[PDB]
Amino acid sequence: AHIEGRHMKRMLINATQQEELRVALVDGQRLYDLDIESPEQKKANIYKGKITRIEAAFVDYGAERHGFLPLKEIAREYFPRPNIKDVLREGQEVIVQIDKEERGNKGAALTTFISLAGSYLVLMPNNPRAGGISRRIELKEALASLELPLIVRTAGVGKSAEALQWDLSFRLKHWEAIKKAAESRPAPFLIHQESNVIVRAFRDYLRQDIGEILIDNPKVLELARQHIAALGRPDFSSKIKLYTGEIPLFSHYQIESQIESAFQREVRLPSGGSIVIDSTEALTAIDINSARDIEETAFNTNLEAADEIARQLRLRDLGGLIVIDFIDMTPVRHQRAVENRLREAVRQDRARIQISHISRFGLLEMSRQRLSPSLGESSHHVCPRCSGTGTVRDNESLSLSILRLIEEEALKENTQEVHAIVPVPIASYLLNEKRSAVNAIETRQDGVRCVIVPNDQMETPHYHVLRVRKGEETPTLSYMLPKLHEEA
Amino acid sequence: AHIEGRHMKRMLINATQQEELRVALVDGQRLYDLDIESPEQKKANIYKGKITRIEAAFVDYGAERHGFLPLKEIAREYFPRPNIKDVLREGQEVIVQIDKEERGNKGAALTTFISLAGSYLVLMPNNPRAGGISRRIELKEALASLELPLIVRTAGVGKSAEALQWDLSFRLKHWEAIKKAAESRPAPFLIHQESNVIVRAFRDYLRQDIGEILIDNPKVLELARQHIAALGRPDFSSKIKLYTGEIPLFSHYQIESQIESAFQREVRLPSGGSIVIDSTEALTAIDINSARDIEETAFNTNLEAADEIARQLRLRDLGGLIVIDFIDMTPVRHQRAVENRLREAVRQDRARIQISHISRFGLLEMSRQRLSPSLGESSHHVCPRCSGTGTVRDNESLSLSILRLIEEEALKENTQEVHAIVPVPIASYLLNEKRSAVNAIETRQDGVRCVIVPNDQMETPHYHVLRVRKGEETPTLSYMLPKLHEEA
Amino acid sequence: AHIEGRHMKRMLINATQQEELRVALVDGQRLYDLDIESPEQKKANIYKGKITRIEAAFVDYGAERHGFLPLKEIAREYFPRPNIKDVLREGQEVIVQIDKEERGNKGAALTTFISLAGSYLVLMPNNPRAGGISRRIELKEALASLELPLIVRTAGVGKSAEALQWDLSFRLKHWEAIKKAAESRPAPFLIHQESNVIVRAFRDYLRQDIGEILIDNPKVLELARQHIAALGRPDFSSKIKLYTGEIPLFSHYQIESQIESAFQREVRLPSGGSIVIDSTEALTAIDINSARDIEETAFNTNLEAADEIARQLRLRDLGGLIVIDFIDMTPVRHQRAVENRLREAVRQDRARIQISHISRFGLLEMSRQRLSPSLGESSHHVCPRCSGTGTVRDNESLSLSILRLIEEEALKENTQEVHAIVPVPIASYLLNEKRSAVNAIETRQDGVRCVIVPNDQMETPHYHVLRVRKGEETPTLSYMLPKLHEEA
Amino acid sequence: AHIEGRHMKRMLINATQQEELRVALVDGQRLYDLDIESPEQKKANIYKGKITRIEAAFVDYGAERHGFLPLKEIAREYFPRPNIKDVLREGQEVIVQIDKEERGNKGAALTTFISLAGSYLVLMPNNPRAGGISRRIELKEALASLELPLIVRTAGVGKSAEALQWDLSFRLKHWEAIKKAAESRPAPFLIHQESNVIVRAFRDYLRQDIGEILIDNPKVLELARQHIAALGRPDFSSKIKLYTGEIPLFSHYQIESQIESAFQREVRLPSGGSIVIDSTEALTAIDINSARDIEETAFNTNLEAADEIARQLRLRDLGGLIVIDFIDMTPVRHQRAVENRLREAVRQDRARIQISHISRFGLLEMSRQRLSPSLGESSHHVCPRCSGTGTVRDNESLSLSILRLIEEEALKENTQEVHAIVPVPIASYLLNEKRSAVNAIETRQDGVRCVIVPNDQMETPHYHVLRVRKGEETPTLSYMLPKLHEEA
RNA sequence: UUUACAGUAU
RNA sequence: UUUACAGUAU
RNA sequence: UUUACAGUAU
RNA sequence: UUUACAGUAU
Ligand SMILES: [Mg+2]
Ligand SMILES: [Mg+2]
Ligand SMILES: [Mg+2]
Ligand SMILES: [Mg+2]
Ligand SMILES: [Mg+2]
Ligand SMILES: [Mg+2]
Ligand SMILES: [Zn+2]
Ligand SMILES: [Zn+2]
Repeated sequence: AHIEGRHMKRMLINATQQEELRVALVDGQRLYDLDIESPEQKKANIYKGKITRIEAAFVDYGAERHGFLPLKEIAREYFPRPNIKDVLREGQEVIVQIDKEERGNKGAALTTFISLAGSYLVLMPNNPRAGGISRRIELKEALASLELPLIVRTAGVGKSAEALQWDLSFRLKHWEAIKKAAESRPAPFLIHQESNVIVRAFRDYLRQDIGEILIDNPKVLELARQHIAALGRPDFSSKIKLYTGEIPLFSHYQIESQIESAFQREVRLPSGGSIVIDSTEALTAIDINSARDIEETAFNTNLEAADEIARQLRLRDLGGLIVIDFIDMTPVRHQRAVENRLREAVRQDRARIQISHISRFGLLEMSRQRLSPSLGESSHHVCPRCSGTGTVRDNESLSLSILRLIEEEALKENTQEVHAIVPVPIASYLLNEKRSAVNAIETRQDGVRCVIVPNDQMETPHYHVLRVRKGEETPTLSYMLPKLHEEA
Repeated sequence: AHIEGRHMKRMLINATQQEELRVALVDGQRLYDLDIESPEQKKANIYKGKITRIEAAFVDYGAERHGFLPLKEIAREYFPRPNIKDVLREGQEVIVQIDKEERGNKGAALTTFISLAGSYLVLMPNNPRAGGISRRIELKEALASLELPLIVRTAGVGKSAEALQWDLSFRLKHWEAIKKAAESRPAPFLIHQESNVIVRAFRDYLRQDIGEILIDNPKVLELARQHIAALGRPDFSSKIKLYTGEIPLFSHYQIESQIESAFQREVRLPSGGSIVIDSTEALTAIDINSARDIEETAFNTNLEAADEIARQLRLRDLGGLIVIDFIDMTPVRHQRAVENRLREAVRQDRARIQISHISRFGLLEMSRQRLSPSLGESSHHVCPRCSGTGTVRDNESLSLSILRLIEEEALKENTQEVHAIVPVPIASYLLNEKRSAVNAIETRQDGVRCVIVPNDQMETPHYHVLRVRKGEETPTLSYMLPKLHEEA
Repeated sequence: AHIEGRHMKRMLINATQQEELRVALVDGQRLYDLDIESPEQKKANIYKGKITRIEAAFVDYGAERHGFLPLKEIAREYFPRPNIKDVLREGQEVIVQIDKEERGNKGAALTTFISLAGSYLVLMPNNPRAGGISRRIELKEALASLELPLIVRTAGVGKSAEALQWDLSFRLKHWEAIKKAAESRPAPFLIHQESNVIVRAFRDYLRQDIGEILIDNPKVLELARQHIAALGRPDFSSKIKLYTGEIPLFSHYQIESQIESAFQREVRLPSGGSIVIDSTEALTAIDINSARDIEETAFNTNLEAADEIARQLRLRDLGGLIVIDFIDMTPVRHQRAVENRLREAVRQDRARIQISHISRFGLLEMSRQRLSPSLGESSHHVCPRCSGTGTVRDNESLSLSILRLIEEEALKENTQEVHAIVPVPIASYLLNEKRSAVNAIETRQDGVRCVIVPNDQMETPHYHVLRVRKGEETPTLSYMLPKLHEEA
Repeated sequence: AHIEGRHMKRMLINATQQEELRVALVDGQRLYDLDIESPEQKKANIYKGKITRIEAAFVDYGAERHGFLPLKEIAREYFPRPNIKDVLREGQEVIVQIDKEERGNKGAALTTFISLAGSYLVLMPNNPRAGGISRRIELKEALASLELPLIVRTAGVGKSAEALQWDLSFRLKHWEAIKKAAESRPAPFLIHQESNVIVRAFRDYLRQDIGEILIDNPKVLELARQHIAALGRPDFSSKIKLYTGEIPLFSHYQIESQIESAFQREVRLPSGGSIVIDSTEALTAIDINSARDIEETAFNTNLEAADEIARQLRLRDLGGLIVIDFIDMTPVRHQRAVENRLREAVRQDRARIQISHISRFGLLEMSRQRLSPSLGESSHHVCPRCSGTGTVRDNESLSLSILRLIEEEALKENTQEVHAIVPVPIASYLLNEKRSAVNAIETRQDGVRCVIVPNDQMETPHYHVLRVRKGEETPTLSYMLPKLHEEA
């Protein structure tokens, strides 16, 4: 029955566990955004940067891996439709910010347009081209009055001009202090570290509609206060209240299950059905099942599914392409209701999203900007049994596979023996079910020994086949082979 | 450099392994379709069928699980835009064929329109509505001449009218024999079993362009011959030749690697880049990476990628929705080249496909009809570490997770102890890194014992938390707990 | 340099661990006897006893297992060189004490001569035949003065006659209370439970030379006091002192290593060499090695070895036969020095010992009475790898063994298959090194399948061979066999 | 019912398995001696030997380990009651034979008295002091007639003087060839390798009472013949017969179970009871249990037990001291019957034995000369769970043990953390049952972290405790510790 | 294997 | 496999 | 623990 | 976060 406005919106900060600081936005008991931080974020850090290798170009900002820099992102003041081999010389030093953190193998997006975020404004020092209103918001007037050689945040709504000036200045101080520690050293160095998860919250998530800001630990709270004030949000001060229940905070507000759902592949919807979220090389793919009038059911579920998808998108910090497979509905009107629901349900999201109509296949494609790395990238690792595939090849299939591999290697001229080192049950199978087979191979391709040793240090999909050439063979024992061959 | 026509197209039948009979269509050494059969296929089997429960309706054709029957698929002669609660009464007997085998939880598609496949025709006894030309093909004339109260196959091209009559008859005999063993027994029984993999090949894949039909085993070959003749394909007889190389057949024709590619998640393309195939609840998703002029590269790779996708679609018997993420190309002309390539490259496919333009997201959606079950369904099983997800949740994350679960259970009124039974390293972590935590819980929620026993019979994601109520507790030993609790 | 008398003898009671109460007699820092008790001793308990089955006779004193009763141990008053089939009728009730606890399979020694231990006397109510002096000790006179229709303890030395009377009485009270709860119920019941480890100490180990009695816990201490007083040892009261060091008691007195030595197979001697204690079905066997004048060395070491053996005998509570293999010495005089040393070194032992001369083989046999069960019986369990033997049969030996077993079973008429289920490396070996072998068997003894499945749930010595008769065979998978056969 | 003489005595040679050549002496179907050889024996090999270090003295005869040489065993001709520092100078070369192979840590007995074994004589070239009759046997006369500057075997009984001369010569040839390849090279070299297991048999075990010599393989048989002839035993030739049953040789003669008994700890006796053989640092110890007139039973069993012990002594090649614990018998006459039985039953044994009367403890000590290494030394290895002890310390005991160790290490000044790395269930126990304990330690001995990580790469008795000093600590994870510490 | 050697010592 | 069918629904 | 008991026997 | 940016490229 969720209607925005009915209940309070609190920001719950849970800081009783050293190893995972947690910030929830909750509306009533509905978790609608989560942020965790563990002893950490590198986005928005600024660096003195030396160009590595134009081939836009790559960079050494000090990290184990160089960063990526787009021609689009080079500056006017840093430029001594042209080719980059023109504006920037190798080894050339330049001020650099991180737009996108390191994902998989990519370095990072860096930009020489540098942006500075405060409570109410965002200085764009390195560019006048971009600046103006929060597409979300008397201020066009208050804006002009300001000095400069920038943008106003969704949070200036309830404030005057001095405050913007108060902000605008502090920003500048930074900018100055910024290009000063830049004119004062070698090139490959960190200049500015982004604020931590609590600051960021206070800076970026404090709409006027945030009722309270609860906190489960005193030390932090205190830290919290100083953070507000220093942050120019004096008003909120009264709002920060220390929680002291025996029952844990996120638990009292009944949001831990919801936090967990961020981690499941399936997520149950209100009326019963569910969504399954599956990630893949290319894209994330969400699918949708009904629970128990048909046409109705399909509609209603898809509607729930939209709302949920919208928040899962956020909790799991999901970025890039996303392909949703809504239940199929005949009435075109339904198809629009549903896309609309979706658009509606993602309006609060801070990330740029782009949605799109249900295809004739019943698929809906969308895209959501990478704000930060996702759950799965940052709190999961690739299942090391299957190596991402989520399946394991049945035993025979694999065995017969291996058998063939064995004969092939047996065929090569100059072969003395072949050692197949393999999961136990494979060995069982090759050495019973397929005994004759292996025999045949051995009688046929002649004086070639086929060793197939079982090995409990292996599970099925993994195995090795080695080929031992006439000459190189030893008097080793079958079961001693795995260790002998441990260097491979 | 593959140009259709250059080289011979042989059908390689590999039957030297009892447990996996293998039929390859190869063009030169290019594998372009594979069929494996293991001591098996249920599609096209016919049954006497008793209606279970109208709610189209479900069926008992004898299998552990009832089958699905669409109103669309009920007959005129079996009907004693209306509702099914009208045409078919519960328990009612009716002739039934399988359109689609059992997938996951679904029963099967059954149809009371029954189709009978021979070399040149397909009798549609139970319906005159559908019949006519192979959209792939003097015969419109040869067709009419026939008796009846049906369709002509892509293979009638090189034959006369008597042969169609010769076929047409044999079909009818069957039809008769069909509804006779149907009028002669109870209802829940198998009537017709589909032919095996070799017959099916000969029946369905012998275009005039098939040069030879090689075979690696004598017994089968002989069987093969009788299969041709009985199949009314006398011409091919001369074409069936027994292979006798020491080197295995599929190996001599260098197609085993290609057969294997059907099983990898990544598949390298000619010029270097690759495609990654990822399956998911909803759909399969193929992604495409370049290897090393940009615009060129992207184009050329996407082109290779199309060809490959087309054959992988076939080797892996992939069905349903498929979403391809081609490398992104600016020139719209390229986007059409690529979709076209794809269409071209899938023309030979026997399954109905539907393709579609590259979306503004760079995605291409397509659909390919389920002919049979896919590799992954039929020769893989769900990785039992991760349970499909392809990831495992990092240790702390999981632990902290468990910790919270523990406190929560500790809170419930009437609790005496809580036993967390968990992977070893979780236990390590909860009992060192998080010792104080667990302590706190215990001192706080009072005289409540928190047992956290490590267990080597578990890997990380799996765990148990049990709650032992005041009264129900025992004097068991920490490490004895897992077994005590083995009934859960 | 240990001379008895030099340093204090304290009794250290260590009771800071709920699960193991520990009482050490230490002389200086030399541990010279240890007693542990864990939440326990059954010796000296008294029972109402019903005769089970004359065949002396067995008994039901209530325990899961009946007890053993010697004709020698039946009474005059309980007797309604004769045969027991005479004195005691089946089911006959009689008062019963435990002389020896349950060892391995034996029930227990029970006696109808019942003995009652107090600080200074031992009432022998059920017999006047035995009574008199502690062979270890004015009292022959003090003894007579007493009433009666009994023995004086080694501890009466420093006391008068009233105290013996004070003791003598309390004893009698018990005796009376004893045969009263005996005349007041069915037969199969416990009558008297022996005191706990602390009481027993105070009762049985408090010679006048015990300086202090330290204790590491207050609650127990207090309990301790009441135990002394109730025990009629008022004098010692001043002697009981509570220990309060941060450093653990047994640790401060540097005796924990020595306590541990009770648990090693090897035990280093002062001058360097060592003794190895090995227990066996029959007897314990101690062996003795020198460390680095020969004749000297041998002598001196054997001498150390004697002292040590004497205390190990005690710490490990070793009973029954013991065979020591001293280093060999030519000079007969040495052989006597050494036996004597031994006799000397075991004089303090409370158990009856019998020693004996070094045999011509250099062996010394001795015997030491079972006071209680030994370390190894009470804090060890039979190594479950080797099953007592302390060796594992090398792999080939075992394999070849199994191979032969396999052929044999293959030979039996009416055999269809033989399944060898075996440790992995055995399987490796049988299925590579011995492949031809297994082959031969199979080609020879005909159409008989030899399945040899590796199994990681087994280590080498354990294995199974099953024989599957014509008829009883299944289509199971090689590696599925272990589970199929798990009922055996 | 075994009476020597009733049945044939055959020598069964089983040589159908490359990896274990087997020679059985069987009387009827009673195995009464076994010899196995695997692709091997070093006793009786001769070497050129360089003295390493007088301290008799040690030697380098080429083996990884030097050999032991007794003053008693130096020669007259090699001597340039005195001290060895006199007769033999360091580095001095001398002819050397192996009396006793390498056992455990000992090198080997070597002797400069060299003995040469043929069918009928034994040349003692390097000494005239020793020579004469087989204490087991017209020949005193035949002996004298011989030339020389030696002993007659138990096998000369049925032969003349020429044969002794024929032998005597061949021996000499060897002797000459011996000291020639000795005068013709450096010092550290092998001179003579002892014959293999089949030769040795034929040479040493062919009494006239050996009926047949069966053989299960043709190639070997043939080899066998040439071995006889070359061995001067022409008579036996007719006796060597090739076995050709499908049923394996040792199996047909029903002796495989008996061969196996050589490997069990328990061995059932005819009438039911059994003997348990237990080996130990010092000595082997045999114990004896009855099965179901008492006095009778005890006697009869002990008698069986004697016979069995006698043959087990042989099958298991048992050497050194042996202590038998016969069932106890009152009648002294019985005690002599039994010792006598034993003496009788070991008369055939080739090794020197010395027996002795039953002690007052009921123990019988005996000694049997090491002919070769024993089963357990040569086909077993030390159980690696328990490390010889045959027991494992119960869990708590071990844990509490570890706990104490932990506190102790916590106490040392300059300690930052202590890591206990331990079998899983220990960790369970220390971290539940003993949680407070570990807590206490930590609160008490202050800011000292006690890490106790469970580890599945360990079983209970093994564990590690490390102490990490202020300074040397890291930010490693609890469960990452075992690997971090894997270098220890 | 013979007034011996067997145990035993490295 | 033919104004079809392919996806889709259990 | 005392002309004893200790080993030993189930 | 403002005719933008979001996807996308390493
Ligand atoms: Mg769906
Ligand atoms: Mg996946
Ligand atoms: Mg891509
Ligand atoms: Mg010794
Ligand atoms: Mg042992
Ligand atoms: Mg015994
Ligand atoms: Zn997985
Ligand atoms: Zn063991």
